[PDB]
Amino acid sequence: GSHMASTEEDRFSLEALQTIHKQMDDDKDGGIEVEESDEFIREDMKYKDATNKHSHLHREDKHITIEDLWKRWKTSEVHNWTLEDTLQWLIEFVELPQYEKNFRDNNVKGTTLPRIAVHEPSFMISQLKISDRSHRQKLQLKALDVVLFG
Ligand SMILES: [Ca+2]
Repeated sequence: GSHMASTEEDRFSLEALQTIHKQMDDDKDGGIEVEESDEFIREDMKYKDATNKHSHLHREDKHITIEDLWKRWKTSEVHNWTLEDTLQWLIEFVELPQYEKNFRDNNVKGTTLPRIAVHEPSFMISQLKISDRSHRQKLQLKALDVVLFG
């Protein structure tokens, strides 16, 4: 295809970011318009945050470009989280201490957070005994959360 997934890392990271960017910047015009962003926040993020998500990030920096997400999260703690950070955030904000050991030990460190996949296969799923609903939903929405909130 024209769009060609080069490496699995970009498939996870670039495509995750491309997908969320497309969901907010529908036109991917290179600027997530705060009003565009609002629509994706209104449900997917709504499970946690609705107006504050944009008020914190898009407080000024509204129009976020596809590349901007990359640098944004690159310069955000989410991507810098190690195995201890990731898991502490998991039980603290996810409340799933029954799988923290699996993730941590299988070696999860700020990885599956920007490497979850909404439509494609995720990363955490391989690193958990079962690619079950609770696992995917917990991390998909919470990773979506930490990525898009930063
Ligand atoms: Ca747009």
